Amino acid sequence: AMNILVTGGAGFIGSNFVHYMLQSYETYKIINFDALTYSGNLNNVKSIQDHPNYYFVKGEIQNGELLEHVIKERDVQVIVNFAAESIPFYDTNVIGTVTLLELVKKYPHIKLVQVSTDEVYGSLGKTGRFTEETPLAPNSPYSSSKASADMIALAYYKTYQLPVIVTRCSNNYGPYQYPEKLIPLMVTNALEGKKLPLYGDGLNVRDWLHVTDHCSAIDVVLHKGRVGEVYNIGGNNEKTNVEVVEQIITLLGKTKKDIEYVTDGHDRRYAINAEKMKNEFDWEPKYTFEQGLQETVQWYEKNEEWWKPLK
Amino acid sequence: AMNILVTGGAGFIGSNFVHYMLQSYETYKIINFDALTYSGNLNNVKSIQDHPNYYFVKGEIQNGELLEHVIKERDVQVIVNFAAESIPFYDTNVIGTVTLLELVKKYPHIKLVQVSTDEVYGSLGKTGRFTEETPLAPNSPYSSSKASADMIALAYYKTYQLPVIVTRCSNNYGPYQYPEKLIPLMVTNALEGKKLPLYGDGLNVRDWLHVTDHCSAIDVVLHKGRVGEVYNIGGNNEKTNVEVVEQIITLLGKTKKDIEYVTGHDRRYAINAEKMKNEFDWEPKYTFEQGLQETVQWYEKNEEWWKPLK
Ligand SMILES: NC(=O)c1ccc[n+]([C@@H]2O[C@H](COP(=O)([O-])OP(=O)(O)OC[C@H]3O[C@@H](n4cnc5c(N)ncnc54)[C@H](O)[C@@H]3O)[C@@H](O)[C@H]2O)c1
Ligand SMILES: NC(=O)c1ccc[n+]([C@@H]2O[C@H](COP(=O)([O-])OP(=O)(O)OC[C@H]3O[C@@H](n4cnc5c(N)ncnc54)[C@H](O)[C@@H]3O)[C@@H](O)[C@H]2O)c1
Ligand SMILES: OC[C@H]1O[C@@](CO)(O[C@H]2O[C@H](CO)[C@@H](O)[C@H](O)[C@H]2O)[C@@H](O)[C@@H]1O
Ligand code: NI
Repeated sequence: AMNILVTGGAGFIGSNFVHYMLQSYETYKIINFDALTYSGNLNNVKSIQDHPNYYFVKGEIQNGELLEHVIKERDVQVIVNFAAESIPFYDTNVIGTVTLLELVKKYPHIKLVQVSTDEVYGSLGKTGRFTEETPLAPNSPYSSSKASADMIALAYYKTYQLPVIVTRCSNNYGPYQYPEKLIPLMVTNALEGKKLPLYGDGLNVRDWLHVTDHCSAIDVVLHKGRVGEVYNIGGNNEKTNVEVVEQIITLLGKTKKDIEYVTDGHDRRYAINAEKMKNEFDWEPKYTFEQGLQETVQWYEKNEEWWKPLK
Repeated sequence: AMNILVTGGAGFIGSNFVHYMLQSYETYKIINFDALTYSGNLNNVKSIQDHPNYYFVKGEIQNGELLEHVIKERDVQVIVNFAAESIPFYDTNVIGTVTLLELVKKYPHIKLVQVSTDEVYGSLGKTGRFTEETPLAPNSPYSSSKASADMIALAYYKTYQLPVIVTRCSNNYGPYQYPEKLIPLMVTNALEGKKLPLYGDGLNVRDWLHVTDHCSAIDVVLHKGRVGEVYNIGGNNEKTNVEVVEQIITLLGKTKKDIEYVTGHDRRYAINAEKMKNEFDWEPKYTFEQGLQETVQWYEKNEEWWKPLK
């Protein structure tokens, strides 16, 4: 029944989302629109590349002509914007978003889900959790670029009533995450017999959300989410980086002697309260961290062909 | 002693600032860097265009190569960024700011004062005033572009300790404001024997700051302002649009019979500037009654300036 444009769909979360939608909705058309930057990888999507309902488009979200063309042609009804970079950093994160908003402004029947991050709220103290009313206070170029796109997106809603929704999630983990990222780094280093580094003092705290739970959250927001709102999405947990490493160590029968301390800045604590998702759609994460972590570790053990070339 | 780059210096506030600094500091060099868009007007600065300490540069703040060149060459020490637009809207307001931050990152001795607006906080209810801890909640494309540049600017401070300061002020009024803007529109229409329009129901509330008080605030921040901080700047008043028109009407001996109703905009803006007060003992020197009167006179005396723009 629906046609969905997934920008950044060759990336980590994006690819996972593309798979999730195709498996969950046998009649939806999924258009993966991706610029294939360093973090974009077509291998993430090679299993469904010949699926009759999948379409790939190589391009930048800043390319309005191409976007219009794809939109008219595929009769697009929803746009989920995962496309982002981690100077043309702002071009993609801010200006790319603006380009999408202008398209929606011209085709106001098209719903836009701007996928954002909890880093937008800055760091928490020892206690407390972010809510959708927590004020924005980004500390990095990346998080500031992300917050900027959010505020701009919501201003388009308040100014022209465009069907725009913003989601803010905690740290994702799962299959297809590049090996530079914490969990894969720890796992793949362990598999390669290397030291497991901990930046800082290892006590930074994060809320770990399994990628597919993020995908199911977006699926809900996309379908039943109220236009103009923000929705925090989290894994209902909170872990120090060192706890995460210790769990990975145990899962691979390694010892703590493999850990090593290094220096770096990074925010001290992130933790998301997702009661709004819960109250409004009765949504909760399906995975516990213990369960997610284990499957993820296995995935990396079983997929050296995928991560070796990226390391 | 100092060399200051004023971006957007051919505009309303920018030009006023250029004049204010040249008159206040006989040994400072002021470099007006402006792209001369629709709202840029070299007549705003023609009286000081031959001043030995003034320099003009035509260019966009997105032009990093040009900026670097000007910086190296004029041995710039401070940058005050007034440049802004009211799609390449974001290019100038966000990306232009990023371009300036990158340059500061490369020349971290250069202080940057990012000039922002109270529209960044969104609208207030019936009571209360904005503080520097009021959360951001912009409602328009313009205010969202402005807030974006602020958050980005402060993130550069938190991430690399760059000497960046953000100021947020209320509605400016005064000499060299285009005749499309409320006060000039009312005044210039009255002078031309036209109806004085009130958009909406005339009850939108604003805090009116005289442009030279804004300039003096920036002068203080520039010199004594703490890096990484935000400073709210306001006129310590609050007026409905209709009150403003009534005052203009009495100042020109017109009657209310000249007002006319027409028809989105935020409901109420009001700034609390106690931080400026506590930290630098700064207050606006103008009262609205005083500022409004001088402004009205200015428009009466400068038809040569506003006629071509109307
Ligand atoms: N830990 C996390 O991964 C996390 C946390 C919170 C929020 N999210 C957010 O979700 C989104 C997806 O994150 P991710 O981890 O999949 O990152 P990723 O780096 O894997 O995804 C980026 C994808 O977008 C593509 N891309 C980059 N610039 C583009 C452009 N201008 N036009 C079109 N495509 C472009 C890349 O080629 C790649 O395919 C981001 O907006 C991110 O901020 C992620
Ligand atoms: N009531 C107000 O006017 C008010 C209130 C609060 C904050 N401010 C802020 O103060 C600043 C100046 O306001 P104003 O009303 O005096 O401005 P204005 O529109 O009169 O002046 C804008 C100036 O900037 C220049 N400019 C535009 N794009 C440029 C670019 N890419 N590169 C270089 N220069 C460029 C224009 O040529 C023009 O001379 C803005 O940043 C605005 O956001 C204004
Ligand atoms: O390296 C150029 C650099 O400057 C900018 C500023 O707008 O553009 C300049 O250079 C353009 C092409 O190189 C010219 O079209 C233009 O004259 C000039 O503004 C940036 O866009 C770019 O990063
Ligand atoms: Ni086509």
